[PDB]
Amino acid sequence: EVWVVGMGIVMSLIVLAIVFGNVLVITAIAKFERLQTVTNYFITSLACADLVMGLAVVPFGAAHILTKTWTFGNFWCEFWTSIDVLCVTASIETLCVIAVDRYFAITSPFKYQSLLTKNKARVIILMVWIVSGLTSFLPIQMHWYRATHQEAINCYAEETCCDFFTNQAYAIASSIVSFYVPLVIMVFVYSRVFQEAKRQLQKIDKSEGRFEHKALKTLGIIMGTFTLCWLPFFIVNIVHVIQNLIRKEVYILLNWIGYVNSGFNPLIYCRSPDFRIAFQELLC
Ligand SMILES: CN[C@@H]1CCc2c(ccc(O)c2O)[C@H]1O
Repeated sequence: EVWVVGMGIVMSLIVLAIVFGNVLVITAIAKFERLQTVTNYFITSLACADLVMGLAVVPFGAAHILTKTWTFGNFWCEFWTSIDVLCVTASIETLCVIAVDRYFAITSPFKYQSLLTKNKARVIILMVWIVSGLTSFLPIQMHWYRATHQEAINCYAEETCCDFFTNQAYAIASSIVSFYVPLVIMVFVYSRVFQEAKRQLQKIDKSEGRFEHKALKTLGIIMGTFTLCWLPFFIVNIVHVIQNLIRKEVYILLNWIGYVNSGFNPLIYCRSPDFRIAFQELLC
């Protein structure tokens, strides 16, 4: 039987990867004064969200999957669900804020210096987490998301069962707040940035005539590891409520595909040469 020892190894490796990467990024930004920049506060917020997710959400879900029972109390089921939703929405919204910051950096270069002051770059982060917590903790803990049918009531009345059942309203509102609004903004921002880059290369070629792969590669790496990781989940999240069409195993698998996005963020964003120097100093 390889379906007990085997899936544990993969889950443990995911936990180790997430924890190691996020801890390294956080300590590199904290220890070195050169890396302290307005752009790097969004990165440290994202790293904090990913580290919390890797420490809390993944291990208990892994234990639940491997054991098929919930030994802990009934309070901890709702606490764990609330933490899961909070971390996911905070991470995605920080990803949106980073793209908006880059839009403001390239599109308007003269007014960028005054706009993103270090003092005003903290209110944005404090608002992101508050908005994340107003949709994660408050609706779940007040018991406003609860479903109404025999399976849901039986699940809620048992102390060893912890499965996600939700209404139509909460599912739709949660998906809209967490995914689609932060997606349209990123699409618009990155399209405009690509346009500006193309114009710049056109000017260079027209000027130094005698003597778009990079932009496409960078935008593909940024926007193909996010849509592919999170888009499949937020469609079944609506479908399984509108209509038996979606089975539970597919839902759980598509949920767990979106968790590994936390382990890839340091590769995508913490790739500058200064980060490489800082990582070299810390480890070796
Ligand atoms: C238990 N897993 C949850 C279920 C629903 C949900 C998640 C993440 C973000 C949301 O906006 C959600 O509505 C998932 O992490």
